[PDB]
Amino acid sequence: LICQSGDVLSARYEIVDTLGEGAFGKVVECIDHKAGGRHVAVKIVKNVDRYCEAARSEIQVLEHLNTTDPNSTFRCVQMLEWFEHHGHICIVFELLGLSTYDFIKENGFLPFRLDHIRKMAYQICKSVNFLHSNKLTHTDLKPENILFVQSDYTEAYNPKIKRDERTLINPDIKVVDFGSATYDDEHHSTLVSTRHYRAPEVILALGWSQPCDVWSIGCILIEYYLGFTVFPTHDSKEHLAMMERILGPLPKHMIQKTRKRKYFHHDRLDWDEHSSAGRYVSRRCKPLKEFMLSQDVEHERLFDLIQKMLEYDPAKRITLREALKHPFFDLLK
Ligand SMILES: CCOC(=O)c1c(/C(C#N)=C\N)c2ccc(Cl)c(Cl)c2n1C
Repeated sequence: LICQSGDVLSARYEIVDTLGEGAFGKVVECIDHKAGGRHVAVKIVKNVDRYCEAARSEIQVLEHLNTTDPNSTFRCVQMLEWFEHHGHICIVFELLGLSTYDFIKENGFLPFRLDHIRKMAYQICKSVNFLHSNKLTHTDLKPENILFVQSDYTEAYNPKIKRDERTLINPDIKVVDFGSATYDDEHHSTLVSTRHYRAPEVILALGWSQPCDVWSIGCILIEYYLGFTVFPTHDSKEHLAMMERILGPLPKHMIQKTRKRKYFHHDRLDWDEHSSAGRYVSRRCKPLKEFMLSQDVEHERLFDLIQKMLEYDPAKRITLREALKHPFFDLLK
């Protein structure tokens, strides 16, 4: 019964629900018996070396970020305390609401309204830019790691789509999961990110830094806009073929540098468009701007920003400092 509902951590936190599970362990909702029964979130990490290590690294990162930004102006999740419980590192957080992934899924994969996307995108870019300004890269940006502060919603019949639709009262977010976050002068893992959000420099093992987060954010924005991924794959070569269909050919210099020679023939993707997998990619993917659902100026500007975030060469890719000035964001000011 340890670390299951009914267990009590640090003599005050009673587990009442499991909020989510990941490779690291789980996050639970607790009643805090020493603070009037108010609820908190507790991240409970497996007693397995690599997860313990990552959790210690997360704690260090959160102590740095939370000391620099004690009011979470830059929207990183607030750690309240941490402790060990039967060999498990436990990190207590402010209780947040649903992830952006869970909200989309619960809404039947309807995409977010553009005005919500603009607010969420700005907040994500502000947050991650704060990390970048502090010599950190998140490395694991995805919708499941962007959480709403309050996920309360209103429901209205939408006569366009002829279904009921949920709309957030407040779309404010925070960025979570710092267990993979890497300082500039620390060891960089070979493979980072969750596949659908993984930058091409990572796939090609060329080395990565802050730009890989910017590629991930571009992928997130597409997902918010469409309600689905443009990279429906679990294979690296296929992922690269999907990129070529959507974004155009990979740059020759990146291809020349890579040691991932299995993906290439001459200095071109080794991909048969007439194969079954080729037909799949041809059917599911198409040039980026063909995905737009409107040609109005606000949609055009969102897609201009996404295209700059999905620049292949990390040295040329837009920085979040530059992104925060993009005209997509003016209606917020
Ligand atoms: C992969 C499972 O992650 C979550 O379940 C999750 C996560 C994590 C982590 N770590 C990542 N999505 C949470 C981080 C902080 C807070 Cl306050 C909450 Cl409520 C979190 N939850 C619910």
